[PDB]
Amino acid sequence: KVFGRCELAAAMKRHGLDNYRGYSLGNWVCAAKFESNFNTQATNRNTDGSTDYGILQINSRWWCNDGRTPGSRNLCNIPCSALLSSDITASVNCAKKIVSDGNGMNAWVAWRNRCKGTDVQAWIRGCRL
Ligand SMILES: [Cl-]
Ligand SMILES: [Cl-]
Ligand code: NA
Repeated sequence: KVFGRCELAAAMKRHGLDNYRGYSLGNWVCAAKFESNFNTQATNRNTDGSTDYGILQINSRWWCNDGRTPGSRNLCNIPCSALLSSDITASVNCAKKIVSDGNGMNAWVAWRNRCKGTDVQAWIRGCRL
């Protein structure tokens, strides 16, 4: 599923991402944009053999099981395929655990390089929330 900007913002807000751990809604929409282009089915392979999954490109190295990343952990206790659903519930709940592990949204490289220190409020501007 390819979300619309405002559509994703509303879904994220309904799942309690607005101001979660101090990160306003604009940060999450911005990260989703540059990680997956609002596409829930987005997958990308890393050099070490792990794969990033879904709207927020969650890594199989630590957070989900795809059965092909040897020596990896499953800290969100889910199959990686569940992160590709049109329902972002699984991706949101896992991201909450990720953003709480001490490093904040810095875990998302695209957020750190393209969202951090910008006007992220512009990503939810005009949206009915
Ligand atoms: Cl991640
Ligand atoms: Cl980047
Ligand atoms: Na894993």
